[PDB]
Amino acid sequence: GEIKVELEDSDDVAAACELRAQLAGVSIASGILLRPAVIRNATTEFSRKKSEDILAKGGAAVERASAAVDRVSGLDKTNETAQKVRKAAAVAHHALEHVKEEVEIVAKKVNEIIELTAGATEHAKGAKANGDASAVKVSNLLARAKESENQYVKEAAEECSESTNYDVTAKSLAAALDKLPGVKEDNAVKTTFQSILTSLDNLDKDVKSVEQRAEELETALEKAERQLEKAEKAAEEAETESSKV
Repeated sequence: GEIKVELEDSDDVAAACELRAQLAGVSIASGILLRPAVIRNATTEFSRKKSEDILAKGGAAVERASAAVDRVSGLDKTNETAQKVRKAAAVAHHALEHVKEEVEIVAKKVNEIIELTAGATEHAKGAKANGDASAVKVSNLLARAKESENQYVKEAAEECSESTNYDVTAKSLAAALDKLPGVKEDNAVKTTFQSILTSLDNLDKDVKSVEQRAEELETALEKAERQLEKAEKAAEEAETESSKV
């Protein structure tokens, strides 16, 4: 159905012109808001694979260290060289427990980004569908005002050009709606307008969350890299000292 409230004066017409330009610009605003999460989400298979590579190198190192300990199992507790081997291998095992803790955090963040980006995608689709649909209805209202018997309304409606505002935010759209309280509350559009504002604010939140989980992911990969380095150096020592016998 159509908006039933009639634009009453020149200022209402100017406000409806601006509102229509904002509603028309919700589609591109939502794609701009979504863009970084779509880019980020596309990195995650690489980060996930990096964490998996780290785990495989860590497992291989610890087993080489464990093999070095077995080679010296015949040397007694007092043998200086066997002791460096046993201590180094214990370091490599302990460091691998932390590799695994950090790689688990990386997996958690990857899954969080996947979930948040799928939700954000749905918010952007909903904001676009409702911004496009309500823009049609406000455009109809402005086309009707061109036939108004009120000469000031008709004149203002003829001066209103079809345009898209490329800088729309939930904040600016809410300000534009609040200038036309009769239209904001009209049953043909009221819930549509509220859904755009909720969808854009959820989209914005979700993308901020994605970028925060992505920083957390990167911090854990760094820690996993550090713990891997410890495990690999300690395993090297275990092998090198084992070779001396």
